[PDB]
Amino acid sequence: NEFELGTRGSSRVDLQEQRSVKTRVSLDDLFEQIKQGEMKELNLIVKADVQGSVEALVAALQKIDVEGVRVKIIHAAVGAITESDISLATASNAIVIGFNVRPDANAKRAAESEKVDIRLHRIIYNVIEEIEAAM
Repeated sequence: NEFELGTRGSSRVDLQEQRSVKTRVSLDDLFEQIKQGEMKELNLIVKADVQGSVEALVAALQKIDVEGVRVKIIHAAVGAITESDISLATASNAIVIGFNVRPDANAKRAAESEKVDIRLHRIIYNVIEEIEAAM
């Protein structure tokens, strides 16, 4: 509706700040501040049956200082996935990437009961179609 449409005598004066007036404000938006948790920081443990396979990977992993996605190693060892090492996995959130090494039957259990699944022997796990009883 609006009662009395007339002249807005606001631009008849000098134009400075507090132009809105009453509902005026300089800085009202408080800062949340930035926080790099986007890409996350990826931690892992390297294990292989060849010691210098671990070291070679670690040497590439420790030099990861690239801005954005940080990936770093927490532990390296020449061995397969052992129960004791899994406890590091859930500790530093570093998962164990084993190169065809594989775990103990209890470690494989421990891993999962420790919130950390281990990945190894990733030649091919044929999850694509069970070709039998299939048509």
